[PDB]
Amino acid sequence: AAKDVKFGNDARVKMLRGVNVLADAVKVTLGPKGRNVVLDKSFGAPTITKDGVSVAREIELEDKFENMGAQMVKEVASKANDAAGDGTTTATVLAQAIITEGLKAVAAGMNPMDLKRGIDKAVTAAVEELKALSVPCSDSKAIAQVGTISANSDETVGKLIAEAMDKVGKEGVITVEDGTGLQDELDVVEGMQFDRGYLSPYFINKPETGAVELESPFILLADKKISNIREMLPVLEAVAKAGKPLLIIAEDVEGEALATLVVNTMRGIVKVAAVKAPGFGDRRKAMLQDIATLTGGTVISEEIGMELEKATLEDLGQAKRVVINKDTTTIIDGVGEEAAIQGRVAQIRQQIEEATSDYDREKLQERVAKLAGGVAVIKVGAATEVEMKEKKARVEDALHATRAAVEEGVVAGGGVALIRVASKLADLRGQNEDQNVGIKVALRAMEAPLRQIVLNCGEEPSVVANTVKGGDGNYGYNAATEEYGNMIDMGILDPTKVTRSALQYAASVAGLMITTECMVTDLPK
Amino acid sequence: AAKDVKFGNDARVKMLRGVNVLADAVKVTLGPKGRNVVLDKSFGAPTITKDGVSVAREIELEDKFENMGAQMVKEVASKANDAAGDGTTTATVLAQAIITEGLKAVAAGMNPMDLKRGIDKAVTAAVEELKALSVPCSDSKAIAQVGTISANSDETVGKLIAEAMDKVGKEGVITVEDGTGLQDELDVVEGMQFDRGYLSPYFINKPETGAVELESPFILLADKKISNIREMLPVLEAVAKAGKPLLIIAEDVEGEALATLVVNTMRGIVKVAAVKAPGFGDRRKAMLQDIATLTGGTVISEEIGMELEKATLEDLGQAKRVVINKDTTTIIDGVGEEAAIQGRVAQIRQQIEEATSDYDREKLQERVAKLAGGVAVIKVGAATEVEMKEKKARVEDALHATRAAVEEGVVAGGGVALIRVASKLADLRGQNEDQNVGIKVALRAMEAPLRQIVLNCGEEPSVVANTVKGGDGNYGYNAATEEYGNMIDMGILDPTKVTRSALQYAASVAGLMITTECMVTDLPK
Amino acid sequence: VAGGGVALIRVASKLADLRGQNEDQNVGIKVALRAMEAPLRQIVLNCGEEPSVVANTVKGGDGNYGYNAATEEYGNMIDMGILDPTKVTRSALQYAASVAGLMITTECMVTDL
Amino acid sequence: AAKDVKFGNDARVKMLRGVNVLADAVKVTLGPKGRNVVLDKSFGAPTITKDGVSVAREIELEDKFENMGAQMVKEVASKANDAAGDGTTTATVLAQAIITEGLKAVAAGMNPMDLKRGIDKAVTAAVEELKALSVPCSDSKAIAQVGTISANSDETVGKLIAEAMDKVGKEGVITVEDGTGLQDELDVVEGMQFDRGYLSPYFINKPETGAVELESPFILLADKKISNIREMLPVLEAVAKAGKPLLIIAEDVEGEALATLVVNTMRGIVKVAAVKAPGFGDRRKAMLQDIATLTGGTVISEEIGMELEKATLEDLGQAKRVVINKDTTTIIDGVGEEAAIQGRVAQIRQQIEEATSDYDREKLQERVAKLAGGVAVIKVGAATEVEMKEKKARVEDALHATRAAVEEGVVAGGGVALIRVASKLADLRGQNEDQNVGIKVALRAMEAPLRQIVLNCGEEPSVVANTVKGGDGNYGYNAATEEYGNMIDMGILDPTKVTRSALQYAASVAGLMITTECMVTDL
Ligand SMILES: Nc1ncnc2c1ncn2[C@@H]1O[C@H](COP(=O)(O)OP(=O)(O)O)[C@@H](O)[C@H]1O
Ligand SMILES: Nc1ncnc2c1ncn2[C@@H]1O[C@H](COP(=O)(O)OP(=O)(O)O)[C@@H](O)[C@H]1O
Ligand SMILES: Nc1ncnc2c1ncn2[C@@H]1O[C@H](COP(=O)(O)OP(=O)(O)O)[C@@H](O)[C@H]1O
Ligand SMILES: Nc1ncnc2c1ncn2[C@@H]1O[C@H](COP(=O)(O)OP(=O)(O)O)[C@@H](O)[C@H]1O
Ligand code: BEF
Ligand SMILES: [K+]
Ligand SMILES: [K+]
Ligand SMILES: [K+]
Ligand SMILES: [Mg+2]
Ligand SMILES: [Mg+2]
Ligand SMILES: [Mg+2]
Repeated sequence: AAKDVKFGNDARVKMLRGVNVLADAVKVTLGPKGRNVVLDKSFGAPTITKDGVSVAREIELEDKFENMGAQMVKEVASKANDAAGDGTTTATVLAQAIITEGLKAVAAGMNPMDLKRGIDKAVTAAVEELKALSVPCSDSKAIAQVGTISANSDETVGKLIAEAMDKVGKEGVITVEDGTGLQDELDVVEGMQFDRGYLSPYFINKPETGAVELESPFILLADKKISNIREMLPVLEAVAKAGKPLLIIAEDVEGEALATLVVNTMRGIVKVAAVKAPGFGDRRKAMLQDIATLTGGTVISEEIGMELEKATLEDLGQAKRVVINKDTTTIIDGVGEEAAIQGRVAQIRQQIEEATSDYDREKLQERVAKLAGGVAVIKVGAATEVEMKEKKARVEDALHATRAAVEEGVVAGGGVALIRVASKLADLRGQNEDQNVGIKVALRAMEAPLRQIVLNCGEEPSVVANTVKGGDGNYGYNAATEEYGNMIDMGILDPTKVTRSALQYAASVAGLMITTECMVTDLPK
Repeated sequence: AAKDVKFGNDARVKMLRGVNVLADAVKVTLGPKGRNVVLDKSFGAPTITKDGVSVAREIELEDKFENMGAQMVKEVASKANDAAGDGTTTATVLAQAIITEGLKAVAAGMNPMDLKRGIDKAVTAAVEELKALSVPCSDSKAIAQVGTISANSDETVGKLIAEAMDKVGKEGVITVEDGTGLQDELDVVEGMQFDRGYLSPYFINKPETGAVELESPFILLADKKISNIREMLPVLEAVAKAGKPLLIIAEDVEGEALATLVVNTMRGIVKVAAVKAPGFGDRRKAMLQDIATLTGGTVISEEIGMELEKATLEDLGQAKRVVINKDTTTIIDGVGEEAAIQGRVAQIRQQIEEATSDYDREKLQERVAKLAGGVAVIKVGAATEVEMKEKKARVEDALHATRAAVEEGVVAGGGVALIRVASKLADLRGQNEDQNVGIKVALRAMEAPLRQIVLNCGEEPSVVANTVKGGDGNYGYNAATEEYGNMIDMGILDPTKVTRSALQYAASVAGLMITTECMVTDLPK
Repeated sequence: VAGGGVALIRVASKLADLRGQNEDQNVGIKVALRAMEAPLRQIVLNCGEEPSVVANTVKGGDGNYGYNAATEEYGNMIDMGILDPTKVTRSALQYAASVAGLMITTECMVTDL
Repeated sequence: AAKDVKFGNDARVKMLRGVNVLADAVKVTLGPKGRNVVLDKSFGAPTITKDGVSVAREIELEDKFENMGAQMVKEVASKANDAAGDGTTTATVLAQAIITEGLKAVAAGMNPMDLKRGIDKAVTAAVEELKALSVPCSDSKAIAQVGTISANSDETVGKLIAEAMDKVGKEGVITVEDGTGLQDELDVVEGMQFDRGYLSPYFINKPETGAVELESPFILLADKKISNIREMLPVLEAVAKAGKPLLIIAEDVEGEALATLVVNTMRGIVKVAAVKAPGFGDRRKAMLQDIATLTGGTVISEEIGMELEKATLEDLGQAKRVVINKDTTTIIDGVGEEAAIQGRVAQIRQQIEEATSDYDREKLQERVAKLAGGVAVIKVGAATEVEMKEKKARVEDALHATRAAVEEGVVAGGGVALIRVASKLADLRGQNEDQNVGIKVALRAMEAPLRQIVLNCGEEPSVVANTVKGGDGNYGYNAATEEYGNMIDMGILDPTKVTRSALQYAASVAGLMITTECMVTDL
């Protein structure tokens, strides 16, 4: 297909226009006074969303060159959506700032390669500076505060997240489901998580998060390897007959053939997914049998004389709801044998003392933890479907932010941390003046998140930024009450991880695009 | 497909215009002098309707941005209907009012999020105040008044419903059926209600409520679980030879596969529905045995030595009509034998004494209620087809409205309640000036229902409002006669639930819409 | 008065607490007060200095403290003598207001084709 | 009339485009081996012309906004050519080179004011370097060469100018008139010169040259600060009988009465001008009397006892022609008591020995030179009237350029100077990146002229330019010969004023455009 080709500043200006369109879409949402975007999910009702990644995904433009600019920047938001969710809007604002300042410096005739190189140097230093700046976040009050802030200053979500994490243990898995009614509810149920996920992306389902989930799924518990569809046909047959979803757990699968089988058979009949078996060897079988009682199944295994040709609708376990991603699976709640589940808990913990050898004790204490910890499930209460989805997305941000906080600690929120590290890096220099100007471009872009936060308030961004820069330590601006003070005392906390991630990804994508000299795209016909 | 993007006031005006188009369509219908709307239908005869849900669900606009506004405000209306089945128009009017006044306040530069927050605070206070204001409804005459006022001041319909519930009891199930002719008819028949809906939306029949209903169905009576459609092929053959639908009552249905395959193989040759067995465990068996006798069928179980393929057309129960919704199935009647009904009544009635223990007597009294009580059925007599549907809609509204008035009592109708509660909340305040202005926006909207009702009269809305405002308690305006007086003496009684429902959903949706800066929609091509 | 629109921004900052009988009047008051800053910020913008920073510094510094666009230095407006006759400021303001009110209330315009 | 109005980049792009069309038209012609430009004349065959002033003059574009861009540079270029006799297209080329990069930088988003400052900064430095580089044009050889360059390598013109300045001195006054048909000639006459202009502007000549000049001027000389100007009425009546102008040289003049009468009643049949005499006191007296004798008249005052009420047409002086402008007066040729004028010249030479005050020693040593052969009159000739006017115009241009040269010395031509100073300033830097680009824009443009000169030759501009920069001093590329060498030894030498003026005006326009925020034009 014939290509259009543009060069130099004619290309770069079109790229920057498209970047701006995307950034303007996303950035309005930033901070406590940022306000929602309506996305026409034209298959249904439009969705109100404040999540910057959800906005970015939809944005894509008619002009092929402006579209190319947009589609590059969307990467930063998507990557930032990984690495614990929160930080997508700040990542996009940073990206825009670096691009804009970089392209000005390129118009001044600087070597864009050296500008990129300088940007990368500054950013690496900033990461280390944040690393040192970070303060551990252990107390429940800090956790709660982080939850509220990521919840868009919603105190209730902070309370629930803190109580849930403190009830299930810092490591326990928490999941969020649509509201049974107007009130949010917290409760705990006998589930477990394990570190294996779906074996093909074609299993991806409704959520854009790269996840698949199943309601009332059957649960296969295979010790065999799936060398070909000849192993699976009896199992698929039984499940298809049962007309209810299936989770395949197997030691190995030639996933390409399975995907072809999925396209042919599972066009519109039954939802099915496959995952790698847990652990290995004895650990594998232990988890397999653990799931079997948790689900009410049996261990399909040739050592028991059972075979996939023999697997009945009851050797297949069952689950009430299951959520799976490309790397991890969680049973939200099993059918299970309650009394037998708890009895096994006692038995496995007993094996901790028998198997006193360090790593067998380790494997046993892992078992009791993944079993007895259960799962806490937050119910997101809201009167309306629109409010349902909106509140749910904010609760999800809270969980991911809180996970990150307990991982990597916290830093002054409101954009203060970035400006602080920026101020500490003022002495940094590169090999040559091009790199030096690149470093300054990066250090200047770091102001952007604060300036945008205040601008959403409709305050004078430069005034506030100047004041904050004139302060020291956690001195910052409270955008929700227009009071300067110690962000920590106000509890305006950001997880170090999210701020780090946003900066790194923005820097990488931004530095690359600055290097563009030419674009080739389909001719607009 | 390329997205259009709009920002700030350019988006909000488009949103508000769409909202106005929908609201103006719907609001005409409000109150006793409110007009009918004529809805185009592809099939043929346009449907005259007064139901605000019916109108809202068709409104859909060509310009993508006003379309987004309309598809959103449609949700409040349908949520209102689902929550209580009545009060859709008042919900919409409120919603539109809130949106209009909120967007005004946003144009004053107030923070949209604080406006939303303020509105929700006012609405929480107003809901609790309505609850305190509410008065229980128990007297048959009050019940009738509610029905008439819901029926568009149709004395006859409210009288009928009052007699019906006083006969069948307030908790028995009442159903509305197409008239035999000009006379309305009420009769009692040995119908049955059990709390299991359609297991798959594939069953959804033609009616716009999205329900599956079958004329003269056979009633499958399998307490055994199915395994796949393969079980039913010879039965489905016999049913095709009869040429009538079949209700598949089964303990479990492979609906994901089985329903799909039933649809694909039948393609309308035979209508088939699948429903869960009533209750669980022994309940399923004893209850299913009961319904068999009432329908004159046999339980397909080893207790009879019967199997799914073995069921003759005569083993299958026979009903004149069966109605299935998303959560409830009711057998309108069974052929059975009235002598057999009485004999069963005696045997189980006696057996109550043998099983007097708390929860056993509970289930047994459930069983007599759901057996002796019978089904009340209202035949909506109307001279012509369009009048048929229009009147049946009104009677359905009356039944929902009346069944809600016994739940939560009644309040001063005609919009008095809202005004009254609004006036009492005048002293409510928020954390800041923006929330204060949001509270005032909410309280001001509360008037809107009365004003619209008055305007439909062509009377002077502000004058009526000020007079009602100046009055106290149930003092109100009688739109049907243009007399001020004690609304309760007149009986213009609104169920508290509808009012509460309308307000909450109105506020919930409207609150989000204030906070919009940006819209993303497919580019108009 | 202190020239360079200092006078206007000064009085505007002093009246910030003013408000009227209803939200509509309040918006009207806020619109008027925002305008009074406009001249200064313009003057600055022409210089290509940061209008917001200058404005905030002037609002901070009491009385005749202001920005001299000829010299790019803050100081006492009077001492340098960038000083407007009060009449000029007053007149400008009132007349400006007049037009504003006039066009707000107008409903109909008539012209040749 | 309803006007198109547009702002910001909408303005920038249109001017840039318009400026570009101009420059590309002109620049090709820059230097001696310029490219031809076929200028259509509707009458007939087009004028193939290598002369860029003519091209530029003739370029006028159809889009109103684009026309702005062209006319701006034209005007500013023209002014450059007025400040000094050369540099129309050089100022143009520079203009383009600055503007283009400036507007690009502005479009990218740098602060327009900061670029302005940075350009201004680099320009000021370059002017200082030019001043240092200048060498005086002391030698008639240099003078001759100067004329050549300003004459498009017309050796003859340079010869004529140099001959004139030898006859009258560098500070003497040369003048040019239509001559003896085929043959050009030079001769000298007893004119006069002094650095005083008109006391009121309304005297301006019929043409818009801004001077006033008078044919057969009568001359009145009085050491009086006349106020009521009552006594002059008989003089006006006598002069109106003669029908010829009168010049009044005074201590002060009541212009609010003379100029009034000169505007109203003297509807063209007579013209008058009024000027201060130079110096003061006994200097002014001696100046007045000597100018009178040259003009064949007498000093007139009540102290003389014979006044404007009595002064005959012969008490007043006379001249064949006189020129007056806002800053200077020159009597072309007094009628004079020629024999008594030389006698007085000798007497004034004696008076050099009679003075003792140095301000009067000055008055004498100047006026003796200013009297002795005070004016030379170039006569232009050609085989046709069209060549006649062509050659006359070029002569005048060369004259002006030569004047500038002796004022401010000369520099290595061919853009050697510019490139030289540009290389010297490469270390300059500004306050911030915006000003830095401004400097780099300015410094890059100074190269442009040279490169253009070379590129018209169709040599490789960059090799040449780099060789020049790698050389030292006046080393440069002689485009008429492709030889490298010392520019001055070739005498391919620009007057410094040309270079300075060209540059500064270039920068000036560039600045205006960079800060141009809005433009208003008819539809
Ligand atoms: N009350 C507050 N005052 C100042 N800044 C805040 C406040 N609440 C949140 N923020 C800041 O706004 C950002 C959080 O808003 P959010 O829309 O979640 O951005 P992101 O999507 O990038 O996480 C963080 O930079 C946080 O520091
Ligand atoms: N006779 C009456 N006088 C005043 N108001 C009335 C009268 N009858 C009904 N109304 C009011 O009209 C509204 C019901 O109109 P309806 O079309 O059913 O709207 P909705 O669909 O919201 O119930 C209620 O507020 C009710 O109180
Ligand atoms: N040197 C200066 N620095 C700052 N402001 C100045 C200076 N000189 C004049 N002004 C201000 O410029 C404004 C008027 O600008 P001007 O272009 O003259 O418009 P106007 O013709 O309406 O006065 C006045 O407020 C005056 O005080
Ligand atoms: N023989 C030559 N070699 C190189 N440069 C020359 C030569 N003759 C003239 N120049 C240069 O040409 C430039 C002037 O070109 P010209 O066409 O006269 O433009 P303008 O008259 O508009 O200034 C001057 O820089 C001058 O030194
Ligand atoms: F970037 Be966010 F907090 F969704
Ligand atoms: K956001
Ligand atoms: K209605
Ligand atoms: K030339
Ligand atoms: Mg967040
Ligand atoms: Mg109703
Ligand atoms: Mg020349």
